[PDB]
Amino acid sequence: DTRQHLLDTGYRIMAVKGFSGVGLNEILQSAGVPKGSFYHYFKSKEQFGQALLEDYFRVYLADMDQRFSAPGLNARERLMSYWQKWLDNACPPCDEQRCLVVKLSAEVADLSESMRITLRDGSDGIIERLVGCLGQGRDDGSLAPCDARHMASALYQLWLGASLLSKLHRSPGPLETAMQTTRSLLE
Amino acid sequence: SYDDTRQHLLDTGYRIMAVKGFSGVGLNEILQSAGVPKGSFYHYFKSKEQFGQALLEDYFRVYLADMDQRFSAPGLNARERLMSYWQKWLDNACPPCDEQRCLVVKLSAEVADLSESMRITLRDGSDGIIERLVGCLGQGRDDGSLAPCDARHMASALYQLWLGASLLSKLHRSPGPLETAMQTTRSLLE
Amino acid sequence: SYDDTRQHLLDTGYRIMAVKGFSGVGLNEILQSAGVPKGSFYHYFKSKEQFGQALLEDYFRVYLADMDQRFSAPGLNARERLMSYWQKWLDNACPPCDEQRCLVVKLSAEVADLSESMRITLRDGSDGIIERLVGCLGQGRDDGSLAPCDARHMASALYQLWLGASLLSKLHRSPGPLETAMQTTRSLLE
Amino acid sequence: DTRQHLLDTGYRIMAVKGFSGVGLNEILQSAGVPKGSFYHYFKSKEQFGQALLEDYFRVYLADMDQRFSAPGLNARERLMSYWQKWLDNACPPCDEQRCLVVKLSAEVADLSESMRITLRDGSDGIIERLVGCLGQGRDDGSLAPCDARHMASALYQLWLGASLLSKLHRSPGPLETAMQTTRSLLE
DNA sequence: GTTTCTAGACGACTGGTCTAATTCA
DNA sequence: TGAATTAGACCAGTCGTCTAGAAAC
Repeated sequence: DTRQHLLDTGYRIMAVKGFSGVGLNEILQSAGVPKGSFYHYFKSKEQFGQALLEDYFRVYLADMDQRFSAPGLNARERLMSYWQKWLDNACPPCDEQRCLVVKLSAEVADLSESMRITLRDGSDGIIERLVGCLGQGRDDGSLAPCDARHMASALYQLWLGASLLSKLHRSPGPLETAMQTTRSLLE
Repeated sequence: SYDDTRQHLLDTGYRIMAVKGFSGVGLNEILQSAGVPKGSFYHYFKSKEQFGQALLEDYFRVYLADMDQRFSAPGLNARERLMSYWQKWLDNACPPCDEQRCLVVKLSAEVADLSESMRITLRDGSDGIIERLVGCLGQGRDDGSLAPCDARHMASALYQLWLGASLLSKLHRSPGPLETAMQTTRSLLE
Repeated sequence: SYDDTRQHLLDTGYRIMAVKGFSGVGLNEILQSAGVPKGSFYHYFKSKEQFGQALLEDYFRVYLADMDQRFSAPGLNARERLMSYWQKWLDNACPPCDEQRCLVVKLSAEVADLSESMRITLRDGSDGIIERLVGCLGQGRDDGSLAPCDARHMASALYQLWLGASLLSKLHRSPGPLETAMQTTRSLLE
Repeated sequence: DTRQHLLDTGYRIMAVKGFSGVGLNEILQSAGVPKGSFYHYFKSKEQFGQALLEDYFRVYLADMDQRFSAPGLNARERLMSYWQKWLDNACPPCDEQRCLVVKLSAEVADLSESMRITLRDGSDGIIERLVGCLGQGRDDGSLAPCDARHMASALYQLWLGASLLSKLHRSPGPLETAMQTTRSLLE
């Protein structure tokens, strides 16, 4: 409820303004919660950051699992559905960024050990799901053989970099480059 | 000597922003570290934003310049020139270097939604990186050192790859993800 | 166990306020340190202020009870009783003790301008101390242990003297000014 | 000037409300100075406190020096004019304290090592001037022999506690008691 | 002429108080 | 169901920093 409302409002604003660039008041005002309530549920802005990041990964990873077990698609189709979504809902009429790994990693990495680790574990979990799907495709013939752990990492790295350049250009341009390199890397 | 101070401010901003970012450093810490009075900031820059722009502009001028020198080393072919760049990237990331070298990695996501001027500086700067890469790629298609490719796509895909690698490398305080980028780079070339 | 919790809050309030004052301590620290939730506070007191008053009243309750004990102690004459009170004040302010014991010294100046009720409690409390001194001085005029004097005047002067000594002792972290007082006390009483 | 206005205003408010019981905003608003100017001159509230106490003692001892050098009075007359002033300006509409040694000592001694020191040195500065006057009277026949350092210390202690009891009673009653004991201790 | 100083919104966080309803009798 | 206990709402308060611009030696 109130805690969850704060987490949501936080995610919504930090996705755009970052961690250091928002103040508790803006989050608070935008959510209609008093400062004393904020500090009833979180001991600090840092601890709040972590919570929002954990909740973010729980939700993100749930979706990845659902996606990589969708009925009626083979593994390749499942894997590509993920990259396509990344490319699709990132045409740049979208300012409110979806991806906290892209938005917060570099800022937060030297600032909060708890947020650094949460981002770190969260990304590893993302990579983990990719490894499974890559593996599933080696079972159903959808995908060529490869070192699934290496491939998932390299692809994920490639798409992360694309998102940076994408934000830098306000173009989905670099993501198209990513998609294309991905098709090339698989098969 | 006015100019000298100003560069020192710019130099200090780089040392510090590389770690704390743009929103996380204040004018006072920068001025203090550089031996400049607090009251003097606007003697050298119009705003913190324009300071940033200046900070970044100098960063790329020096960077693109080293890239040019690097892509002209006597005794190396195009492939050896290209490989030394990516190699440098892996090396000077002995594993927990939180003292970022790379402002493209450190500042892009933060600054892009915040400052239109810095965003463009970052965008044009990074395009400049890719451009020099394309040139080395082409240089290799000419001297046979590197297989053929769509040069603008390969550099763009490779540069994207190391950027994402760098992020994960900061998240892990390990050079592991970069070692991964290196493997993929070799596979994508030759 | 409701009464015990109340008493425990009172005691914890005393230990901490003796050191941090009234305005410098917060409800949360007192409550947390006592194992009572902050939300339960108003189940035990009407306001921070009345907690303060309660705190002080209980302090004087215990304090004046000692004074009564001491000043009726079997086998000591009146001078001996009176001097044992002053001796303990001197003794228990050796400087391993930076935690004030005495609320009249710690709180009077702070609280007097701030809370009419705490002021009153302190006032009535201090008066009771003076009253017992008076009683002991008189007791000595009865049994020959102490010279004749204006007892209400003397008890007041002595108490004022030691109050000021306690202040300077805190400022110096030494029992020095207290030794001074003790000497002036012997001089005045003889 | 701006610095001095801050120092003066702090004195007027801290004399009444103590140290921990005032906030910068009350001092600042009351004085018409912005937070940014305050922190240009003082790095912290604690250091402001120290600054304040130092200026207080500078002024107080300057005054003691003139009063104890008054034309036409001998040492007894000078010494008693000090004790008298203490009593006089504690007619009881005077709840706005003049005296920081009475007001701040117990509060600040456990809280700020620098403010404790300034209070301590300043109190010593007071006692020194009393010792000198007591000494001057042993020279001009105005005052009986005594251990001057012992007596000034006992007198100052006596008036310190009496000042405490006045605040507690809202009466100059306890100060008269001291004045009387003072006369008995001298003579 | 530039650094001293003005400026006050803003930063994260704590203050004391009080209500609504849980939990316990 | 009534009485005991407290989570949580609430926000003006705390001290201190932020970028920015003006004043002034």
